[PDB]
Amino acid sequence: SEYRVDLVVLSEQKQNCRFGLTFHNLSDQDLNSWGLTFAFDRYILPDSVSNGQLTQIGSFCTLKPEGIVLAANHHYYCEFSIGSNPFRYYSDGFNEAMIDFVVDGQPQRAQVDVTPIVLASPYRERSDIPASLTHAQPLLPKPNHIEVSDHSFTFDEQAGVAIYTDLANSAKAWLLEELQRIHQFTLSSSNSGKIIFKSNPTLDEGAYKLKVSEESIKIEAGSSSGFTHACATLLQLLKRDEATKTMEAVCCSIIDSPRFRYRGMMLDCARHFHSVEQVKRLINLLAHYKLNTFHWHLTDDEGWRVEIKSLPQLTEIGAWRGIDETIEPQYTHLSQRYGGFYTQEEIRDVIAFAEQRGITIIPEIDVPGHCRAAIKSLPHLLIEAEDTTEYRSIQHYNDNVINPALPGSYEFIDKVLEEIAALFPAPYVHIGAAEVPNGVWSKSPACQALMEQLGYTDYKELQGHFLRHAEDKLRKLGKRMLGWEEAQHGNKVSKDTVIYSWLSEEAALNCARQGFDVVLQPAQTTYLDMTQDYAPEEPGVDWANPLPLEKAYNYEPLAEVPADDPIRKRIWGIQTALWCEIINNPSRMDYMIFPRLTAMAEACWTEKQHRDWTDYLSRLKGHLPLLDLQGVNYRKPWK
Repeated sequence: SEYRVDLVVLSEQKQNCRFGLTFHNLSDQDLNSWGLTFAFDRYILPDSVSNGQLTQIGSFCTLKPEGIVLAANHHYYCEFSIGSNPFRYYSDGFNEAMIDFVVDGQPQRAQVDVTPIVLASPYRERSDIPASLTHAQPLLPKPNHIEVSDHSFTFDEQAGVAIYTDLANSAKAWLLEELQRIHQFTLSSSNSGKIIFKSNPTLDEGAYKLKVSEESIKIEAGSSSGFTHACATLLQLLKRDEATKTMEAVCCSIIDSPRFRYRGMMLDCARHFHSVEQVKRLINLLAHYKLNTFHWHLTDDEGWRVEIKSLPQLTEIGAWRGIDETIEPQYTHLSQRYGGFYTQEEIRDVIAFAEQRGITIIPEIDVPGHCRAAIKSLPHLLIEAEDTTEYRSIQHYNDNVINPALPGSYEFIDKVLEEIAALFPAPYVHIGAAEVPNGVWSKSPACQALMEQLGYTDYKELQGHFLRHAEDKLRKLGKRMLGWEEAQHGNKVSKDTVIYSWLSEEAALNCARQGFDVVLQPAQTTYLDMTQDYAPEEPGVDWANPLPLEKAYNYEPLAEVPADDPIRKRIWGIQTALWCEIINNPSRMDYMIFPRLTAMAEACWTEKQHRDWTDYLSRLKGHLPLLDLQGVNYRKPWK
């Protein structure tokens, strides 16, 4: 509280915002050779800074004042501008701030209090959730066919679990595990049990049958995944009485199968590191809503989270950022050394944990862009001293793109991919393949040489060169390559590369028609980092737009496509993603993920005909006490 910085919006016009920064020395003694540092997500226009010199590396901004001295009880004021529509949220302000100064002959540092930004144009409107009845069967996702009867089945801890297929072993263990964890309710193996797992080979992958009778529960499935799905439904269907030590399930016949094969969630671990325990906790939660894929975003500009034993610098340098680290801090934790990584022993532990819930893990290694952390960890391999090329990434980096003319770039990727491929049993690896900043490599001697050797005229074609290498390496390693939206354009990758389409549904279907299998993860409606309401106090970002629960539920993928259309074979399925630029703890993560995850699950699992916003809300209301028992800090829809 000695130091405070106030940010105020001064003017908002077409694609321009001007700000007033006022720094207050509230200490009793002067500041000499002082400098201000803060975290800001927007590109500050350098020609707009009015009283100082501002440097910006990603989110990390340092403002050097004009004068060497600011007196005690005095204020320093500086203006800047950005290219932006009006700020709507307080999170659009500075996340954190600090100062550096010299007391006598020694350098010092102090945290600065960041006042919430004074917004000019917050939203007046608010998303409204209607009052809702509690549905008796609070099932998310809603099964594609369920029929109910008046009678119900009551059973105690000695009902016994009978299993007549080795296919149901995994799912059975998980059911018993969760019943213990959540409800403290212990079930045991019994050849003569009332709860029965039975094989039915006529049922397709993921499909199951759940019949509850007055004195038994019978589960039927053709696959291990089907049995898990049935167990997820069962966990939601059960009601426990506290006065007794019993469980109840309404009599019903459930016949159910997944609408899409791929049903995914992606967690950004590069921007902020989340613990193994947090990842495990989330993975288990994903299985409750019958998702089958966890996409682990392990690498980006702001962190490298996966141990590569042959290149230990990637974790030793690249898993940490800070003032005293090589990599500058980003977003939060400006004052300390921030970071973390997953060891390969831990990663194997998470893989096996995921496997027990039917979750496949897909790893992502980002090239050629989004590679700042790698580059700073391996300057000897990855930097070209001679290259003077001036570029800027969409995330305000000028030094974060891999060089396809350096042999060390190929050494690095080959070693990383070898160790990732060996470590991750899923036959897939995601490579990023985001479009590089325009102009990149254009003044690189090594690239200019490679361009003449290759016979290319445009430096953008070097992305394909590097990416075709990565695809072939992965092929020899037994893996199919996955990439983001922009990989499809130019000739960069084969038609074997699975494209994760974020742009739009029509662009995705356009990609399918070119021969690529595609995953649907549109930014307009699947990005859980988006704010959940128009209130300025809501945490999140809104660059795509706000994503209130209703907009999330309205997402009906392939609604206009006919059922007999052959393009449906190109559609692997759907993913929802949590980017973590401003999400650095479990509590916030839960708040942003839930409840919208349940709407995303229903989009991947349930057919549009059984989808209904009113019905969904009743089922969600009935589901909330189960999330309460688990201590999930979801955003309360009824306030």
